[PDB]
Amino acid sequence: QKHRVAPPPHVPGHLIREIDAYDLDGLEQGFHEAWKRVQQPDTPPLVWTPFTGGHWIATRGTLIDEIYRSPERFSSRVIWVPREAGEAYDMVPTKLDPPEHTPYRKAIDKGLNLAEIRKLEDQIRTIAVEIIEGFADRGHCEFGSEFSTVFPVRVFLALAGLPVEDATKLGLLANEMTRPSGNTPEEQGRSLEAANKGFFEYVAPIIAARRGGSGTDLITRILNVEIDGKPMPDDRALGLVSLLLLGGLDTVVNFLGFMMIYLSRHPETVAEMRREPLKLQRGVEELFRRFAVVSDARYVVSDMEFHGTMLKEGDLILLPTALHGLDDRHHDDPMTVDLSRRDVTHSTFAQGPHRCAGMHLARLEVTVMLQEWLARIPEFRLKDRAVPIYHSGIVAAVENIPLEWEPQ
Ligand code: HEM
Ligand SMILES: CC1(C)[C@H]2CC(=O)[C@]1(C)C[C@H]2O
Repeated sequence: QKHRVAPPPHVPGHLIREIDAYDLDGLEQGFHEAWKRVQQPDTPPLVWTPFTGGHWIATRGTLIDEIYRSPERFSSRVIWVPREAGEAYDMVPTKLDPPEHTPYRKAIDKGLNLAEIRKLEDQIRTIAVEIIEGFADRGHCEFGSEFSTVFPVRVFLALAGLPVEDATKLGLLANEMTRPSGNTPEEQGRSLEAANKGFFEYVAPIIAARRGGSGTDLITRILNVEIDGKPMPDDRALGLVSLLLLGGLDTVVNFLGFMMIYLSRHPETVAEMRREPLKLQRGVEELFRRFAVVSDARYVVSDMEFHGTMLKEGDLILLPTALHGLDDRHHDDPMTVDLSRRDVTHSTFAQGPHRCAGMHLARLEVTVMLQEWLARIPEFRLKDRAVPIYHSGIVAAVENIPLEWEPQ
């Protein structure tokens, strides 16, 4: 049973579209495919759905890019739908606009900048190799449970100086953050609230212990960056460390599954990567263009007209980042991975002040994964008649990816 809200007076009927971000029409055929259905050749750049509490959806790449770049007009004070979940959401600095956002992003960048990330390459590689060598000779694996949900999680927990045995409870919190349970805005609000509380509970003692700490881990490094010449307050720290865990554990995991499904169905593309190692390295960004997973929102700051549509202060606009990288108006044949594509522009990492702090880590993880995978499992296919199971929400997910190959 679908929960509908009535449209507010300023939304005209001709812009209404019944789109459910948490269970997209056509989702069974794929998350990206399902979002692509929304983007028909004549659909308005902004449409409004009565589902998920009622909100706008930007349907074209340049709107998504522009909105992300314009925090003075589109605020991060709510970035989740439904509104109830967005209001309960308590992560730092994603809830902040500049200038409040700025010193916290600086602190994060101390830990996640490209030069710091580069130092991590061999640890990441070691982790990838160990996992791959566990099944490489077997000739088959369930990629989701045996790799994609394992590799990035071990990478991040090691980097964060946390026990790997916490992976399960943290993954469960992550699920209810990005894909909250419930068939009602209030239910989803409550699911998110409880998940966000679980993160704060887990994170509090770690913060207490590592303040002024000597540890070399990501959390200690970032925690002890001063904010305006003072220790980071408790309220902000809780939201900050929770966000690190959330990004580190429930992004790359999902990205990898979508990517691998595609690769397993395009052996020519895999062959190219194999034969030209530089095509692989330089081609990773094209993968990020093609396999966006995040759909989040911004809060309309003032009554305005935007791309010919009237918006009211407080309106939420969902930004399905897949609709930038896959916009046929930005990229010819957007659904094909072309490793040589010169223009790979996308909003997979969003834009503006909040542009993904973890993007260097994400790029390295994927680059290393592909290098060590192809070295040991050069050819592979999706099992005959296998059907991956897809989930849509603030972050997309996919499971059931049985791969098969002839051991080399
Ligand atoms: C496939 C990989 C990833 C994707 C697609 C992705 C996507 C995004 C997006 C779209 C945003 C902007 C959210 C918004 O403000 O509306 C973001 C921000 C952020 N991400 Fe990533 N992310 C990925 C990996 C990571 C990783 C591994 C981390 C490690 C901690 C991370 C940490 C962060 C942080 C801390 C922010 C907030 C930055 C700020 O508000 O200034 N991300 N990410
Ligand atoms: C939307 C995000 C992917 C982004 C901000 C969030 O809350 C995430 C779920 C983790 C971080 O990387």
